[PDB]
Amino acid sequence: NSEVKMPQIDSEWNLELMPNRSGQYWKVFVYKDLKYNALFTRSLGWNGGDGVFTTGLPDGNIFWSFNDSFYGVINENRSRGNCSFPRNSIMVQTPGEKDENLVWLADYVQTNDPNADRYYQVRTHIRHPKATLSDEKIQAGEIDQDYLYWAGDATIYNNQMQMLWGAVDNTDPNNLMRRFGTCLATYSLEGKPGDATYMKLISRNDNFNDHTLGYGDTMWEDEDGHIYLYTTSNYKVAVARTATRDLGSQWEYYVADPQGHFSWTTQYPSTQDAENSTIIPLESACSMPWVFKKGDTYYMIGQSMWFGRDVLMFRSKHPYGPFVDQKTLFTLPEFLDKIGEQRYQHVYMVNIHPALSRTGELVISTNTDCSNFWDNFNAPGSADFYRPYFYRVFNWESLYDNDAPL
Repeated sequence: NSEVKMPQIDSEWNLELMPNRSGQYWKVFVYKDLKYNALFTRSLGWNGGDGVFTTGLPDGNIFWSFNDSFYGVINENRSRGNCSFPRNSIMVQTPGEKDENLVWLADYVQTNDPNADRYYQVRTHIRHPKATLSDEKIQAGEIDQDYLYWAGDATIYNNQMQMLWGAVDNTDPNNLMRRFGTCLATYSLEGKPGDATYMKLISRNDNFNDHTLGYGDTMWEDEDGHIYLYTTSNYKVAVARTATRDLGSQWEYYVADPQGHFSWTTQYPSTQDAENSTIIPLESACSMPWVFKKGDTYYMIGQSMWFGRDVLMFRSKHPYGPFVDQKTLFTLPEFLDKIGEQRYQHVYMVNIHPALSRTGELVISTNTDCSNFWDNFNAPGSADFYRPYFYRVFNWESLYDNDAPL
């Protein structure tokens, strides 16, 4: 296919084209979204974080969930000051794309005295029942380090958002961040962001799963009435699905027999069996796989293994089917657009945001890390290691131009 679909970029979008790296195809146009990078360059309240998962709502707003995030003050030259580090938090983005539109639904400690301690510091949004810090220590702004919840994907069912929260055990210093269960949280969509009713946790089932595998960390609501729930174990992608569009429906797992024969079973598979049932090639590895459908093709986008900067893409004729023909969509930067040291430790949580897509382009966001935790404070630019950076990929579909069909 000789056609080169030139993308029409509005200057208002504040996109900056990235140079042909090596990893990306010449027909694929990759951009740095400077508008969104600016939206998440904040000084008061949320000013750095992890996770960063969107969910377009039926009222035109977008729901954002975060994992470990800094809530507090950023000083002169993006030098992070006094902050809280809640294990999770949420926000609602309303139409407008100005900071006023990021409605942080935060459990603030205090927002009255800028000269007093705990200014714009926040508490964990949803706490794990096994966490032992006392209600007094939680009121005093202490954050849980033993048992916690981190964001899973979420869907809309009966004008209510059903979300999965993954239970994480950090009591073993060798085996840290051990997934040990899931909680099904139901949120109301009654009112407007800031209301008492809007995005209030209506119900929680903290004993929903006790599963080791994180089925549902990413999701895909398909035309066939099932919500596909994905996970990885040692960079092997396994899939499960809900019986109906209710996230609380009976789950069935796509698991492979010893003869390589796949079939849907209601029994939760062993980790060993879930890894034998990989839905990507056996010669491929990826983490945080995001599946979506465009036309009559299912596309999967994931980060290459061991915190690789290469963003991978696979395709299939089904949301569970053999994901094949790996391609490198693009390579994430080696340096951050930051004050001070631009080099960083890890890039992870390469997430996909259909709700932010203006014309069908992929809207991707990363999470980054610095080796030493103290470097997230008190130095020029320290604020900008631990925050998402946004990208837009136009004409991503081109990757399979000169390949046969499935």
